[PDB]
Amino acid sequence: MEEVLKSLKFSLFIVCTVTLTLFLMTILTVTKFRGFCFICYKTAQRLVFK
Repeated sequence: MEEVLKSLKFSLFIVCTVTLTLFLMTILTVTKFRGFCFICYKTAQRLVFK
């Protein structure tokens, strides 16, 4: 954690660039969500083992 704390100094600039990444990674999840919506409970059911 110590290192990272100091890395923020330079990493700061990266943020501005990572900004777009958030939106990009979002569009990819938006689609997958369509199927994940089912697998979520579909898999949880067996996981609970009623």
